[PDB]
Amino acid sequence: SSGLVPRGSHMWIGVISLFPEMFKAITEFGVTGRAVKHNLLKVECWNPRDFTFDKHKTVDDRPYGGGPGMLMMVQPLRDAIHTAKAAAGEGAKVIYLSPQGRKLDQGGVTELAQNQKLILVCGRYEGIDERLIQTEIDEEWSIGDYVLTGGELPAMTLIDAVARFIPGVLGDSFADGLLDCPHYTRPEVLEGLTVPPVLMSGHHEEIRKWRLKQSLQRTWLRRPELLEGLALTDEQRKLLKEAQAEHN
Amino acid sequence: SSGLVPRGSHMWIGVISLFPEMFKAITEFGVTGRAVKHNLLKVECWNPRDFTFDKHKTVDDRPYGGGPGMLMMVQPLRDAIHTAKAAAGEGAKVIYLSPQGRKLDQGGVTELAQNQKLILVCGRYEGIDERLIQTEIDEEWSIGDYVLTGGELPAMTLIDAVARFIPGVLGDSFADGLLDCPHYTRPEVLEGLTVPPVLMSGHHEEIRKWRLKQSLQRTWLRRPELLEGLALTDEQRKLLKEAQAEHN
Ligand SMILES: NCc1cccc(CNc2ccc(C(N)=O)cn2)c1
Ligand SMILES: NCc1cccc(CNc2ccc(C(N)=O)cn2)c1
Repeated sequence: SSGLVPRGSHMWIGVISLFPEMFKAITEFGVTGRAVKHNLLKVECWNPRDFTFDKHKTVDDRPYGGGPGMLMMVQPLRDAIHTAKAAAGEGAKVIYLSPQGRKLDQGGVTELAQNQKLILVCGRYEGIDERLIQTEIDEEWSIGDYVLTGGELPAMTLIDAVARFIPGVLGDSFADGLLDCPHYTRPEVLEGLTVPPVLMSGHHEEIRKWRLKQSLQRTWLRRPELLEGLALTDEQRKLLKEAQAEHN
Repeated sequence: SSGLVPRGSHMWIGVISLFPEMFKAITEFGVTGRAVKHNLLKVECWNPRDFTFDKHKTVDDRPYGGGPGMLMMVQPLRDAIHTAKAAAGEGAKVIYLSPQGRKLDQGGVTELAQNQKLILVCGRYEGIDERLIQTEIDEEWSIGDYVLTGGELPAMTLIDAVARFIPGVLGDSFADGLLDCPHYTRPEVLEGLTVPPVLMSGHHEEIRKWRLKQSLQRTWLRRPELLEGLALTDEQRKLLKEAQAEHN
């Protein structure tokens, strides 16, 4: 690898997936695509299909005890995982994306971002054999309490979220553990709705305090449990009380 | 549209995105790709870039009051939204994916799945002008408490999650509001780990009760707040108590 872009904190992400082409959505486009071109982020995919030996390249298998659904076939998946681990060498944490995993939040994203090397295992069908968790997986993580057709979209969501914390990928993420304040661009009037005059004022301290107050107000109204997680500053306590008094 | 596959509950999803090619990850592959080919799911994209008039096809704009980041330019985004709404005709709910949105969970996925027509607006940069929420957006939803480079991955996560509830897309999603039980496929022994003998027993009622007990045990150990959301059946109360007594 060569180039001029500072990449001390670069991340390597190994991916195990039956649909590696899905990952073009992050490696070919936008901020993540730029990260890849600039060697800040590398996404390398192994497909269990390439580790099959039967004529029809079988990658699913029947669950012991029956059921409607299939599981990922153990041998092709295990061989793909082992190949990824050999490529990564020492220090790679292996993650399985599952609804039974630890719930991802921004704090967890920043913990994951400390790893220089990750391997992300993408389950299809009803998922993977329990014993592969014990033998191959370091951590299970969920992107949220819902079921998807595969772990690819969860894996891409985690890649994108961690990529933002790689220095140089971006040009403020839930600033203060709070929801975003309202923001505005041109025009000054839209369908009779005006930009709050403080944002046109050029008064940097007044704008900062208005934005903080609005963030505290929105977080209180939409997600009050997020405020319970915080030890508010004196300034935040006062702006929230002002917002709550104005609301009432 | 023509074909033989039953599609009474088919869904149309309009998408507003600066990177419509990202959506190939769902429309070209796997279960979602099959849904699209069989006319169960249609994903139609409008790109704000196509609604620009300046020589350089500008789609970002500066925030009033300053800041580090840009917002989506209003005119191209609004025109794209209006074109999607005209294509959808009556009854289309407009969704903006944002961290300040309602938190998606499987119950919310099933509520969203009742809509025959959705429009999903994908924010890039720091997001979109507050007044477009009031004028264009019916509902805001978040896929989870983390920030991504754009609303594309959130949008694709919601499409995939709702697609599973379209009759015919699949061949059991958090069965019972509980985490998955352990499951197993070949071989019978893996790195000295055996398949629980009950799953080889062929006793359908014994297997059902073991799986339910294991689901209740895993949910209790990993996500005990999920049990507080439930009114357990008599059988579930007894299997949980058995699992908790065995654990202690
Ligand atoms: N039986 C459901 C199941 C169990 C493991 C893996 C998958 C694949 N699909 C996924 C994976 C993760 C997530 C998530 N919420 O992170 C959602 N869907 C499915
Ligand atoms: N300033 C952060 C911001 C606000 C709105 C929209 C985006 C775009 N990226 C997103 C959108 C949704 C989600 C989510 N959690 O659903 C995450 N990232 C960003």
